[PDB]
Amino acid sequence: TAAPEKNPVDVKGEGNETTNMVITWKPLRWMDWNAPQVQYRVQWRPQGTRGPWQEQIVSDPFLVVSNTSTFVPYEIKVQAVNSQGKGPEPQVTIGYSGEDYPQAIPELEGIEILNSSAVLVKWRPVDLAQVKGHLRGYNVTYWREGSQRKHSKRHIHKDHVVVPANTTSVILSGLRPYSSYHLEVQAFNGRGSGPASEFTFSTPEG
Ligand SMILES: *[C@@H]1O[C@H](CO)[C@@H](O)[C@H](O)[C@H]1NC(C)=O
Ligand SMILES: *[C@@H]1O[C@H](CO)[C@@H](O)[C@H](O)[C@H]1NC(C)=O
Ligand SMILES: *[C@@H]1O[C@H](CO)[C@@H](O)[C@H](O)[C@H]1NC(C)=O
Ligand SMILES: *[C@@H]1O[C@H](CO)[C@@H](O)[C@H](O)[C@H]1NC(C)=O
Ligand SMILES: *[C@@H]1O[C@H](CO)[C@@H](O)[C@H](O)[C@H]1NC(C)=O
Repeated sequence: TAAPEKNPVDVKGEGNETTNMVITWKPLRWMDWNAPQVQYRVQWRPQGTRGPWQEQIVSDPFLVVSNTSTFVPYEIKVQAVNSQGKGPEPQVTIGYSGEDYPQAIPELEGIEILNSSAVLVKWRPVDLAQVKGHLRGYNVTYWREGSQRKHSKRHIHKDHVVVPANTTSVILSGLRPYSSYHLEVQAFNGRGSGPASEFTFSTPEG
């Protein structure tokens, strides 16, 4: 019997609620314990504030951190410990509290009319500090004038395009010539989508 051989890997820090941050790691292989029982030394503090480290020694491979702010980064260290001592100093990982709906509305750059049937919608990248999460993509919902209206579960179908978070334009084809479209653009993360910006445009006679 001796100190633990290695510290855990696969440290992660992600909450399911904007008031918590679940921390997790990979339980150590028993060959790495060097004793018949092993605990995990878990130190954490926000990144930015850098006060004292909060600390807690639990035996399960996870620790629920509560009473947090919405989506804020924490420094995280996990260190195996037993009767004989501690493992090497842990390596520092970063992890965030829960995600929340986005505050950023997307600002227009220009809407370029290509055909009687296609248009290139170009918005600006959103301020990440307003996303309150990991920016996952952008959400572009467009619909036609809407003249007929005889159905419900699927009336005047509002089509939409999903693009990654690092493309700041999209082409929208398949349009009807000489029509009026509305248009909404949203950022989204894991939680949800932010408020939509509103725009209209018109297709040529074709
Ligand atoms: C969040 O995850 C923890 C497990 O770490 C669980 O106990 C809790 O019930 C979860 N809450 C929600 C709302 O999913
Ligand atoms: C909860 O968190 C706030 C800061 O986020 C802190 O000021 C307050 O004292 C905390 N309370 C407890 C019981 O941890
Ligand atoms: C409409 O414009 C798009 C631009 O991407 C192009 O793919 C398509 O060929 C055009 N259609 C016609 C009929 O010009
Ligand atoms: C916005 O995207 C979300 C998920 O990405 C989903 O509710 C939907 O596809 C989009 N919104 C609309 C109104 O289509
Ligand atoms: C999008 O770009 C940012 C920085 O510009 C980057 O950190 C992020 O990982 C990118 N998204 C994906 C899915 O790789």
